[PDB]
Amino acid sequence: SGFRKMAFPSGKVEGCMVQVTCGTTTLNGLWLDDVVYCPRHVICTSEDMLNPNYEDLLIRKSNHNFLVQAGNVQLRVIGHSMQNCVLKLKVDTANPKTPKYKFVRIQPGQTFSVLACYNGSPSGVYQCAMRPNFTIKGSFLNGSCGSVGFNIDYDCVSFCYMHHMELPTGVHAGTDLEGNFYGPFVDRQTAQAAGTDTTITVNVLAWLYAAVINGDRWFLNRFTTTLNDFNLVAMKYNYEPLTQDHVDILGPLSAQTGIAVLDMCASLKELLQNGMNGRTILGSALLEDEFTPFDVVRQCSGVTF
Amino acid sequence: SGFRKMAFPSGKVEGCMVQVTCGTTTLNGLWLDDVVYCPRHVICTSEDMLNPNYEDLLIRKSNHNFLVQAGNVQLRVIGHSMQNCVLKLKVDTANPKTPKYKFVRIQPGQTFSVLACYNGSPSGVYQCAMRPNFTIKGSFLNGSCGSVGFNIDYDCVSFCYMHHMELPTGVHAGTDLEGNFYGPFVDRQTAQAAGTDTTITVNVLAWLYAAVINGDRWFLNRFTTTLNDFNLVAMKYNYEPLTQDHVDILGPLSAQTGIAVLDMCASLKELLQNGMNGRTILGSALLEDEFTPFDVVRQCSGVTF
Ligand SMILES: CC(C)(C)c1ccc(N(C(=O)c2c[nH]cn2)[C@@H](C(=O)NC2CCCCC2)c2cccnc2)cc1
Ligand SMILES: CC(C)(C)c1ccc(N(C(=O)c2c[nH]cn2)[C@@H](C(=O)NC2CCCCC2)c2cccnc2)cc1
Repeated sequence: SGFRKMAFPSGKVEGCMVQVTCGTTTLNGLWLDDVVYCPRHVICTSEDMLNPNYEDLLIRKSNHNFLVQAGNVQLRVIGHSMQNCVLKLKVDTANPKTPKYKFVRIQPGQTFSVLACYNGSPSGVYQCAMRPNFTIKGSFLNGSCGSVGFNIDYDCVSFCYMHHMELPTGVHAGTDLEGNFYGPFVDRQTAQAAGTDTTITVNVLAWLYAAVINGDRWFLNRFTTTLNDFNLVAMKYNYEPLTQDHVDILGPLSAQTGIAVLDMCASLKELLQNGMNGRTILGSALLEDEFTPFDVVRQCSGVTF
Repeated sequence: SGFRKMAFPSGKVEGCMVQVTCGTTTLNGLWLDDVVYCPRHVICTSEDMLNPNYEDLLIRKSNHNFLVQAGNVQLRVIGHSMQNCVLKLKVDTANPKTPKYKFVRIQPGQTFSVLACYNGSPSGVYQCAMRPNFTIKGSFLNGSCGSVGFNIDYDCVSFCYMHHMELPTGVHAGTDLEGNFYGPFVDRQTAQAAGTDTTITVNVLAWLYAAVINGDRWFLNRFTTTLNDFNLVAMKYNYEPLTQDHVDILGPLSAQTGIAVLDMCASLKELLQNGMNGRTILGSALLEDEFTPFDVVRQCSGVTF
């Protein structure tokens, strides 16, 4: 028993992290087969950040302008190209540690693990969610750019996020591994702010089920509710609409605990209206929304990789 | 910026996890050089748990009674011995992935990462603390036994914990890698409960500094306090005594932020007496005590491994 913010084991991603240097800027890159993927803003200078002309900047660059280091080993760059906001550096050595992998674009509300890196070296791993406003609330310092987010399914690493930058709000923004930003953000130093975020209702519900599985049951009330009446209340507290797909997705937790989803919705309704009155749920004084239903199932059933 | 519960990258420990089977019981083992370390209760049966005679049970066991699997590869056991509550199985193949490592016994209040495993396969990684009552608040299911906790310093993995069992309270107990339990607990099915836990005051203070570094400053008041007056208040709220060693250890955070430790103590005093009044700190509605000062420094300075 117990419940923790649990990340995927990071060993498969660790063997893919390299350091990419271009002029004075260093950041991280991802090495899969004989390609290194990293943020294109590595080719910016301090004179370039407000409105870089990325095509023009790249043109003045030779392969030899790119210094790629895997640990202490230099990898020789033999090609370079730009795909959306990502650079692809073809190198003359394929990564012998390339895992089975794919590139996916995740949906707001989904979660992934982040292997934060600096100068090509791993520093820490933590679990994140794609917020409804397409930001993530990560922990990243200067030089973290190129750190990646991933899920693991079985033996296959699905890469979903590459870190590009921090917004003035202190939240973080980036791209899928095709270089397309999540949200309306751009890789230049300009005014751009996140939309108002919202609470991932289906995740909050998944977490309430995890509480019940762990024996924390005081918030369960005697009522039910309709989907429509639940959503009118939740709207007021800045919760996202719960759809029938969300309900279906909560099926495994409802079956395990015996609590119908609409019944759990009535308990959450009461928590929103009345608060928790000093009590805690799974050691938290707040409703948590960064566990998906699948995360709860996986952590309370022991899925390994 | 940002602040997360951040674990150490787990790749070095992943390459050390094996499956150990003895009769019908399976659990995890740690493979370093040509030795596999695992909990001795693997040699128990369902008829043995109340008061196992471990010496007698081990005697009736041959090397061939131990099935060790690294992935799908069987490792042949060529010796076996018992050290305190841990089994040491000498195998005929040394782990080619053995990292530089040592075994340490940690102090209450310190933190470590846990690589939770099932049947020798990694499932997730999260960060934990040794509670003052020598339990840990982990996330572990049946078969997690033998999962280990560790810190990483530079290139060296310091192993500090091996998971042995769950208490009826749902908290977890285990040993150092010499097989000596943390706390008064024993590896048998008998009545044994944790002492009353307490809050790790020096950790709470480290977390308040992390808040300030991240720009969350509303709880800072205009007062100072003496160490003695602070501890009289903290005693009431079940906080541990803050010692001068704790103050010295907070030196780097005080220097970085400009806030004297005793000044930060006056702000924490007010939070204990008045509560937070609906406000949050680093996204939490509760005071967090599972970040050590070193964790804060490392996460707000980017130390890599
Ligand atoms: C050129 C461009 C696109 C404007 C840029 C500039 C700096 C960086 N940041 C690098 O740390 C970094 C950059 N190159 C190597 N390191 C940081 C970053 O985003 N500050 C933004 C701060 C608001 C104003 C725009 C820039 C950063 C800090 C913390 C976590 N994440 C990233 C990222 C992008
Ligand atoms: C023989 C002995 C020492 C009594 C024992 C028995 C079972 C286990 N548990 C194994 O899961 C397990 C054991 N062997 C393979 N798996 C579980 C465990 O501790 N239940 C305790 C529950 C209270 C009463 C005593 C046993 C476990 C569950 C969840 C997380 N951690 C461990 C551990 C030790």
